[PDB]
Formats: sequence, structure tokens, C-alpha cells
Amino acid sequence: GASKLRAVLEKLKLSRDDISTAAGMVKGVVDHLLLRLKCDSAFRGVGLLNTGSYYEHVKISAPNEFDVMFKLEVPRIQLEEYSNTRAYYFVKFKRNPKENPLSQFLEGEILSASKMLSKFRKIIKEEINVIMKRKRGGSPAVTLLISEKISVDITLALESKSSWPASTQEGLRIQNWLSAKVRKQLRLKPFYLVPKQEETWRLSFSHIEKEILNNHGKSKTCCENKEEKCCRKDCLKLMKYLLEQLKERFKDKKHLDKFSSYHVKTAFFHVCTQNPQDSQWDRKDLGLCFDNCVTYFLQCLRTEKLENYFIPEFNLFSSNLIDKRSKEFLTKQIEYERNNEFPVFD
Ligand SMILES: Cc1ccc(-c2cc(C(=O)O)c3cn(Cc4ccccc4)nc3c2)c(Cl)c1
Ligand SMILES: [Zn+2]
Repeated sequence: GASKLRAVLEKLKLSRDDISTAAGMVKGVVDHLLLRLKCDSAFRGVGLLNTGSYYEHVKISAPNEFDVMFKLEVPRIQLEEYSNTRAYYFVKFKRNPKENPLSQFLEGEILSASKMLSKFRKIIKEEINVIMKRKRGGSPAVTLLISEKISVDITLALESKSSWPASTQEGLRIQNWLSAKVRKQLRLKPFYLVPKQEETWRLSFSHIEKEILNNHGKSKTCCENKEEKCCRKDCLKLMKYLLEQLKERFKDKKHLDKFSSYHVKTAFFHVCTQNPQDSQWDRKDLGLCFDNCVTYFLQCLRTEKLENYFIPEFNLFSSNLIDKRSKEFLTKQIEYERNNEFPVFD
């Protein structure tokens, strides 16, 4: 019922909580890079962005993939919304102390992402002497390979400590779950701008995940004792692992390339909004809770609808982001695993 799932989670526990020297290796590369970066005229205000710190992941199946975020404090920033995309913006400056650190990447009044990534990647490429990966880039920006296994996706982010853009006004619908006072508190935190043709930056709220995952119940005491243990975290882990295993089962094909743990996180958090009560997430009901996550995500692929959790009008499952053929393929593959007691969980 929930027995196979529990054992999958027991297997996953014996690799994470099991002495992973991987994170400590990643930390050493990042510390060395930040020191070099802070000596540059444009990157003197650089710093590690805590998304769980150095050990921020994507791959829950294999510790062979880490995702790190660097932040740059960009003050008195003016944002121009590109083509009413709601998520993509141009970065312009108020121009008070004109000769500012990032004035070297300006193309008129607009701040260039490719030219900022150019210097960033160049400084990292020479600081390596750990192997770099030219491959594609863009987003995730720099991709390093520690030894022969560990892969680290470094993303540079513009930090704005001002009110969140108007596109987010109806996003973060946590009022009936985490409360209206928590939503207000989270919305006082900064927002980030990441690169990815035009020199546009998308809004990133990745730092908010940790805030919510570590304090995820309607009850303030959720998972702090015996009678209040919920399966929300276990459902997220199983949803991530499902996509990761499906992405392995078809790694010789192009169909599941556009899908990430991000699509899985977003849909999981929309299930959280839909099911705000801790009783809708009981440990005993792990099987049905996971099914709700699986069902919601299938209804997402089928309708080509998965709204950005912070930007309701930005659709992560639009035809311009992922095609019908890739959505209809993953729909069949999940429906298969669901109708066979999940074979990837063997
Ligand atoms: C309640 C809640 C909070 C945050 C997110 C979220 C939001 C974003 C974003 O960009 O907006 C995310 C982007 N990554 C991938 C990533 C993360 C760190 C470093 C590199 C790459 N993971 C995210 C999670 C979601 Cl979906 C829900
Ligand atoms: Zn809980």
C-alpha cells in the first residue's frame, strides 16, 4: 500500500545521510571561486546564495548533481517587462553614482546577461587551475565536473531587495495553508533575476523553497513530534525520484529533456495549496497522498497547464516551452508506472 514507497524512501536515506564527501568537495571549489570573483570590479559584491547553501541539489537518485547559486546585490534597479511574458524583464539602472560596478555590461540603458556571463565564465575558467563544460550553458550558466562523478551547476543571480514585481501579486497562494502573515513575511524577502534571442532575465524565487520545506504545516508543530508526522516531504522526494528515474529510462531519447525537478516541485506546491490541512497529509496515507501528486501532475501534462508558483500568468507547460509530443509521452510513461505499482521503484 505504502510499503514499497517507504522502502524507496529507506533506500534514498542510505545515500543522503550516508557520509557524502561530495558536498564538502563542492564547498572548496565555491569558496576559492568567490574569493577570485570578489577581486573583480563587477563581481566585488558577489556572494553565495543560501538555497540550502553549497549542498543545494536537483538529483535525489544520485549525489552526482549539485546546483549552486551566486548572488550580486543590485541596488536602485529599474525593471522593464519583456513582451508581457510576466517572468522575463530588462535590467536598467536609475543612474545616481553613474560609474557603478556593472556599468561595463550596459548596452544602452539595458544590462547584458551574455556579456556579464562572459566575464563570470572567463574568471571561473582561469580559476579552475575540476573541469568546465562548454556544452550549452545559458541557464544553468557555468557547469563544473568535480573528479569523474560530481557535477555542479553554477547560476549567477541579480538580487533586488525591493518589493516583488506586480506579476507575482497573485502568486505564492499560501494564505489558507501557511497563512496570510507568513505570505507577507516571505514577500519582504529579496527576489532574484537569472539569465535565459534577447538580453532578458527571469524572476527566481528558489530561496523561498527552504523557507517553506522546513516549516511546511498548517500547524506550527507539524513533524516536531509523534502525533503530528506528515508525508509532504516524502511525497516531494518520491515525485522528484519518479521523474529522475524516468529521465534515466529514456536518456537515449530527446523526449524527457525539457523536464526538471522544478516542474515536479511547482506541481507538488500547487497540491499543498489545494490540500492545506495536515490531516490531508498523514504518514499512514503516504500512498494516496503521493497519488494526488501523481494525478495533479498528469492533469498538468494533459491540459498543458503548470503555472509558475509565484507568477500565475507564466505557464511552464506552454507549447513554446515544451511541445505536445513531449507532454503526451511523459503522460503515457507516468500512467504506465501508476498502473503497474511503480516499476522504477524496484
Ligand atoms: C514554494 C516554492 C518555493 C520555491 C520554488 C522554486 C522556484 C524557483 C524559481 O526559479 O522561481 C526554482 C528554481 N529552481 C532550480 C534551482 C534552484 C537552485 C539553484 C539552481 C537551480 N528550483 C526552484 C524552486 C517553488 Cl517551485 C515553490
Ligand atoms: Zn509535516
